[PDB]
Amino acid sequence: DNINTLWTGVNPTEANCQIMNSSESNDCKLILTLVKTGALVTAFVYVIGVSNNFNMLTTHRNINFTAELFFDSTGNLLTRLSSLKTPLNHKSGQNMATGAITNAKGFMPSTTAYPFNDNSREKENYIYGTCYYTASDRTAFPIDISVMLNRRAINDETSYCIRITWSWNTGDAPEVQTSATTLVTSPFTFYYIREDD
Amino acid sequence: DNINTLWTGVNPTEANCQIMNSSESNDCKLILTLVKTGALVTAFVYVIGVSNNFNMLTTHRNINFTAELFFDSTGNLLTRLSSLKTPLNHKSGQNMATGAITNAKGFMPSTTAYPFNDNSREKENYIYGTCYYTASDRTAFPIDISVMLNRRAINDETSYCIRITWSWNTGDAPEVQTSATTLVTSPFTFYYIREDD
Amino acid sequence: DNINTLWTGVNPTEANCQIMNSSESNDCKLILTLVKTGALVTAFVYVIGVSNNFNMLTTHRNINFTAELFFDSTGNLLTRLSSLKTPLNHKSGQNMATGAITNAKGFMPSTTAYPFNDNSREKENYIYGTCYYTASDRTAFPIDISVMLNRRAINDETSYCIRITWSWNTGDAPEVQTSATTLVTSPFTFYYIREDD
Repeated sequence: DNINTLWTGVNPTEANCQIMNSSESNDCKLILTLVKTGALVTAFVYVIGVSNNFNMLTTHRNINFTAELFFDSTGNLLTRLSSLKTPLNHKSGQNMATGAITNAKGFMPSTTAYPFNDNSREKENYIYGTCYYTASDRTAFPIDISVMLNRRAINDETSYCIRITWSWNTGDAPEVQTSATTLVTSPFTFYYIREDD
Repeated sequence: DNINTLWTGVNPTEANCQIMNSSESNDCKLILTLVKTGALVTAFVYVIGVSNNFNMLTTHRNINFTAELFFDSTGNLLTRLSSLKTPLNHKSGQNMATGAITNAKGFMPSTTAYPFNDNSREKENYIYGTCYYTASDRTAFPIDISVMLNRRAINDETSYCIRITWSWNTGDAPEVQTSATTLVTSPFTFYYIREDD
Repeated sequence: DNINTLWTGVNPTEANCQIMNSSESNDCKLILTLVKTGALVTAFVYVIGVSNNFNMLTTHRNINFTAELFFDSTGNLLTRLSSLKTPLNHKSGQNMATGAITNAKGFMPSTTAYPFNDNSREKENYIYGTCYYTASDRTAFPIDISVMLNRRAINDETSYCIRITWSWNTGDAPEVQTSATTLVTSPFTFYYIREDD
């Protein structure tokens, strides 16, 4: 059953993702778990902030950040182009397994269900939902999430795309500078029709 | 694993569903994927509009449309009574497999969890959530979704029912006539306790 | 596949849960289904009210009630400390199987992903979402749901914790005394990274 999961592992020691291009290094831990579920992938995702600049986004009224995930034709993460810098792997306890995936193409968003560059079908490339930031006062602050699958390639090397955008546009920021600690999002689970191996 | 999915296939060429009774033919593509997940079915559903009359619903402030899915005692779609006119089948790549289902009863909503004609238990027959229409300005327009399982049969032939209602009641329509194109809903995933085979 | 589910069974005859400490006995049926899905558990939960005092909560503007689920190191329900008084079991038709679980540890919330007593990681212990009460006028009344995993133990015996809180804080109650019947919540499905066996 371990091969039915493609994931980041649980709570890596170091930030594995540069979600802001304004950062000088990886600025958060992107926790991403993809599970093969029949014709679908169950996708489970959140961020644990690390860098101060990312963590202090909780003091802003308007925020938008995107984890751009690009994969080659074999379903392997293109780390040089992607926000996530650590390739995914199968489940091994609470950690990533060692070597070499590629039933991985089977975890990718279907190019039949989610096309590239098709303006007449562009609405089909989008998934939306809500996750939450737990504020210092323990209230659940709603964060809008938008997932775009495929749709726009960077180059001929990028055969699959998963772009996950967290955003909010509220009357007030969830924190002030004196109350802000770590930007963590609650797990968001979404589903998509998967490519075949 | 292909037999664990019962679905419509991906993006059929022609509309497979008459979701408005006001239409003169099938007016949209109902994409429906049911996956057996332990004691539950994971149900994944959305519509891709085809007919102009259905697509132009995006210019209305108040809209309601329901995909009524009726199945016989073996879990086979009663196409003559249902909004969906194309029987479901197992996964074969991105398409439907050929012949003959019926581990299909195992994909049906449980008559023990979701009874028929039981007013004292009627609240148990309902699932709710939210999906989204991607407007021409790329904003996510929230659409209310209500699923009623079993509860009300058409006749003695209809052993199982899945009624999926999309609706919105807003201060403004998501589109004007000059901006409206295709009514597509983002995938909605819901869960229910499944009947046994 | 029956062993991949840990659940309460469907619609037990008697209330199996004391969700209000103000009740004189079990006051509702907690329907809980946990399904192993790759590295995750798919958790499916709702309540069917039984006692009048619980059912009449629908006449209040502000309500909060929590199902506290505590498990020992083997993943078995500590009924003496928990809101749920009926141990979970595997799937057997629409009912619970007989004897003895414990691939059950594998259904528990990961202590690596969801730590105990770690203030610096506390935001990671929370999941949120929305479910709905179907009011007498058939409108869907939104109920806020908050799940806290692990985080706070009662004693050294409680190795795992799932605390599920339903709440609402609205301008008006969903019912009046003359219209109120049964407090039923629509199924809420959430996901978490699971402990290994």
